[PDB]
Amino acid sequence: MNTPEHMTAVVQRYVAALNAGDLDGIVALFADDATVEDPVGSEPRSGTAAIREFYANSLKLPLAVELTQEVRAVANEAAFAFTVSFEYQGRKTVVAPINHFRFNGAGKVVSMRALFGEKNIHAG
Amino acid sequence: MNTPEHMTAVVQRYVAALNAGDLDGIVALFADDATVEDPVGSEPRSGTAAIREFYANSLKLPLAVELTQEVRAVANEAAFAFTVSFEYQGRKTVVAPINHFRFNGAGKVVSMRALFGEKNIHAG
Ligand SMILES: C[C@]12CCc3c(ccc4cc(O)ccc34)[C@@H]1CCC2=O
Repeated sequence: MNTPEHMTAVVQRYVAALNAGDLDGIVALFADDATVEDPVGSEPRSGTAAIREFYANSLKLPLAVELTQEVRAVANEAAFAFTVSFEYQGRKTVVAPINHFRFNGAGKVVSMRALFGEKNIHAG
Repeated sequence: MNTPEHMTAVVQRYVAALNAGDLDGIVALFADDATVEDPVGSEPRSGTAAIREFYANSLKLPLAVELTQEVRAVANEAAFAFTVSFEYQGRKTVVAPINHFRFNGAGKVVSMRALFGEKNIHAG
């Protein structure tokens, strides 16, 4: 089993990598055969190449990312509440999802699902 | 598809029924083939009898439950952050999970998962 300390560390790294625009740092969190379903209900990207391209695209504009509550971490999974903030053509948006990671025995994320809908997207 | 509004309203009803100690009210939100997995990593309870038992056990102590952020809801799924507090023999415990619901086409919950570990529990 993964430790809750390791899984919580991974969540914090993930948030810091997004704030820094650190693409390699984000990708290095995932297993080679991971999948990302973001948002939930959308079609999953799987494998390093699709996931790296997903994140490269998610970084086109500067992001401000905050963890907004403690991480929940048990068995081999973690879930966390956060906000992502960005501005485009002078319009500020704040998206507030809850994401879920499942981790493999080597402590990499094999699965991320990002749960948020239109209700969870707000103005500056 | 379920509307986010209907899922959101169900999360609220769930929370209100736990506060009221209203067992029938909680169990009326689930499909008769629903599963509950709580804690995540434990063995999923399946079907109306096991679901009603899980809840009747939870309700042996009065619970104070409150959502602590907006509900996230999309496709046929919702996730929510909250606290549940209870007290037994002057010892008070506060737990802060993140739960996840999936809903069927009738608008009933077909799966709940409560994600939290020891680090999300505070007893004193
Ligand atoms: C199960 C639960 C989430 C976690 C939880 C509840 C009640 C008592 C608890 C006691 C614990 O030591 C740890 C977790 C819980 C809630 C009752 C309804 C619900 O969703």
